[PDB]
Amino acid sequence: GMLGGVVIA
Amino acid sequence: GMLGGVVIA
Amino acid sequence: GPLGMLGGVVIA
Amino acid sequence: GPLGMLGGVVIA
Amino acid sequence: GPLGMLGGVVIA
Amino acid sequence: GPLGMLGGVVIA
Amino acid sequence: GMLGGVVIA
Amino acid sequence: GMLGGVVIA
Amino acid sequence: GPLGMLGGVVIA
Amino acid sequence: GPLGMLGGVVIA
Amino acid sequence: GMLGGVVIA
Amino acid sequence: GMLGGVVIA
Amino acid sequence: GMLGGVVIA
Amino acid sequence: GPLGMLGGVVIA
Amino acid sequence: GMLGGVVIA
Amino acid sequence: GPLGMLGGVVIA
Amino acid sequence: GPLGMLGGVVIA
Amino acid sequence: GPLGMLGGVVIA
Amino acid sequence: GMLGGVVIA
Amino acid sequence: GMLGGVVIA
Amino acid sequence: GMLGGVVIA
Amino acid sequence: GMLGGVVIA
Amino acid sequence: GPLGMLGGVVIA
Amino acid sequence: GPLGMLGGVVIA
Amino acid sequence: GPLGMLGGVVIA
Amino acid sequence: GPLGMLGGVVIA
Amino acid sequence: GMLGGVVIA
Amino acid sequence: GMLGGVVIA
Amino acid sequence: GMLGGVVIA
Amino acid sequence: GMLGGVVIA
Amino acid sequence: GPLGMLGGVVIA
Amino acid sequence: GPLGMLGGVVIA
Amino acid sequence: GPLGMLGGVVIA
Amino acid sequence: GPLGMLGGVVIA
Amino acid sequence: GMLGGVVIA
Amino acid sequence: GMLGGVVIA
Amino acid sequence: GMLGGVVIA
Amino acid sequence: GMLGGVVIA
Amino acid sequence: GPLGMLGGVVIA
Amino acid sequence: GPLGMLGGVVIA
Amino acid sequence: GMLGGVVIA
Amino acid sequence: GMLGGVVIA
Amino acid sequence: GPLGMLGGVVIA
Amino acid sequence: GPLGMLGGVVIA
Amino acid sequence: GMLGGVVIA
Amino acid sequence: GMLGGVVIA
Amino acid sequence: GPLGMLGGVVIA
Amino acid sequence: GPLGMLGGVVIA
Amino acid sequence: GMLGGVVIA
Amino acid sequence: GMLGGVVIA
Amino acid sequence: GMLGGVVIA
Amino acid sequence: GMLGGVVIA
Repeated sequence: GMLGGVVIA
Repeated sequence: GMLGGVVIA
Repeated sequence: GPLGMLGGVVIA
Repeated sequence: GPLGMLGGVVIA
Repeated sequence: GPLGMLGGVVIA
Repeated sequence: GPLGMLGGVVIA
Repeated sequence: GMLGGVVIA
Repeated sequence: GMLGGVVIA
Repeated sequence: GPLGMLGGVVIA
Repeated sequence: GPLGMLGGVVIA
Repeated sequence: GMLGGVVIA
Repeated sequence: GMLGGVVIA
Repeated sequence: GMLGGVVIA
Repeated sequence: GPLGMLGGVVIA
Repeated sequence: GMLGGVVIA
Repeated sequence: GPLGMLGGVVIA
Repeated sequence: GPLGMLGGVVIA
Repeated sequence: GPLGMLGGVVIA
Repeated sequence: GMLGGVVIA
Repeated sequence: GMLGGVVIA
Repeated sequence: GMLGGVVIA
Repeated sequence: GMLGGVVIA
Repeated sequence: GPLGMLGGVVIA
Repeated sequence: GPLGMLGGVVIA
Repeated sequence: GPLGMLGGVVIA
Repeated sequence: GPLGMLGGVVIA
Repeated sequence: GMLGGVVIA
Repeated sequence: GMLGGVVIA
Repeated sequence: GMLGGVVIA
Repeated sequence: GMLGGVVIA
Repeated sequence: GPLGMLGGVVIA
Repeated sequence: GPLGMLGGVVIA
Repeated sequence: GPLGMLGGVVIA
Repeated sequence: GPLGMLGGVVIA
Repeated sequence: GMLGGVVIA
Repeated sequence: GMLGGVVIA
Repeated sequence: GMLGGVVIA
Repeated sequence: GMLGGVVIA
Repeated sequence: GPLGMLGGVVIA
Repeated sequence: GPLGMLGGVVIA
Repeated sequence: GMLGGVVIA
Repeated sequence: GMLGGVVIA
Repeated sequence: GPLGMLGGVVIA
Repeated sequence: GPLGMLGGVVIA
Repeated sequence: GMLGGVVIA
Repeated sequence: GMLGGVVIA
Repeated sequence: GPLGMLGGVVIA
Repeated sequence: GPLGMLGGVVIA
Repeated sequence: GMLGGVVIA
Repeated sequence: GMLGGVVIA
Repeated sequence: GMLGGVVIA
Repeated sequence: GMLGGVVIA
């Protein structure tokens, strides 16, 4: 649907 | 659908 | 220094 | 110094 | 043994 | 033995 | 399938 | 399939 | 984002 | 983004 | 004597 | 004596 | 509809 | 100095 | 619809 | 100095 | 918006 | 918007 | 005599 | 005599 | 619909 | 629809 | 000095 | 000095 | 509007 | 609007 | 001596 | 001596 | 109906 | 109807 | 000097 | 000097 | 309207 | 309207 | 000596 | 000596 | 009816 | 009816 | 001199 | 001299 | 007779 | 007779 | 008899 | 009799 | 000498 | 000498 | 990956 | 990858 | 051996 | 041996 | 004496 | 004496 964002550190 | 962005560090 | 991370923004 | 990261912005 | 490093994976 | 590192996985 | 730090098949 | 830091087939 | 303020450091 | 302010550093 | 720094915000 | 720096924001 | 604005920092 | 943030204004 | 503006920093 | 951010204004 | 007043700073 | 006033700084 | 500054408003 | 500055408004 | 004015500061 | 004015500063 | 703000006047 | 802001006047 | 009166300022 | 009166400023 | 100012209204 | 100013209204 | 005047100061 | 004047100062 | 403000007069 | 403001006069 | 009278001012 | 009178000012 | 002023109405 | 002013109405 | 005069001052 | 005069000053 | 104000006179 | 203000006179 | 705001006879 | 704002006879 | 008016007298 | 008016007299 | 409203010598 | 509104010598 | 910070080491 | 920070090392 | 902020062996 | 902020062996 | 290192972060 | 190193970050 809608995905804001992904942060993998 | 819609993906804002991805940050992989 | 300061470390900032933002994945993404969806404006719909 | 300061480290900033932003993936992307979608304006729809 | 082997030394393998993977930062990350995002699958769309 | 092997040394493997995975930062993360997000599956969409 | 399989995923992880170390995956021995 | 398979994924990870080290993948031994 | 993060906001960091440091005055100074004296290494004597 | 991140905002870092450092006055100064004296290494004596 | 010794002064590291001054920040005026 | 010694002064590192001054920031005027 | 109507959106004024967006500030991202 | 002073920091001011306004997102937006809608006058319908 | 109507969007005023977007600031990205 | 002073920092001011405004996203947008809509006058319908 | 924000209103800031500083008279002065003497670093002696 | 933001309004900032600083008189002066003396670094002596 | 050391005076930093004066603001008159 | 050291005067940083004067603001008149 | 009567609006005098708007001040944004 | 009557609007006098808008000031943005 | 003096600071004055008036939004608006509707004389109907 | 003096600062004055008026949005608008509607004389209907 | 606002009315502000200041006679004078002496910085000796 | 706003009315501001200042006689004078002396910086000796 | 020293006089700042005079407002006569 | 020293006089800043005079406003006569 | 009737209105003499308006002063906006 | 009737309006004498408006002064915007 | 003297300050006089009068809105208006309606002579019907 | 003197300051006089009059909106208006309606002589009906 | 308002009536104002001032004789004189001596600044010495 | 408003009536204002001032005789004189001596700045010495 | 010193006379500020005189008002005779 | 010094006379500011005179107002005779 | 009758109105003699009006003085606005 | 009748109105003599009006003085606006 | 004298300061006289007469509004009006109605003689029917 | 005298300051006289007469609005008006109605003689029917 | 005499009629006025100020009547000096 | 006499009629006015100031009537001096 | 006579009609005399004196507003005032100041003797310095 | 006579009608005399004197507004005022100042003697310095 | 003599002064006043009415002075009759 | 003599002064006033009416002075009759 | 890992975030490692080492100040220093003195080997004497 | 890893983020490593080493200040310094003194070997004597 | 090994030395560092991050030491992966 | 090994030394560091992060030591993975 | 001896100082190994300093990290400002 | 001796100083190894400094990191300003």
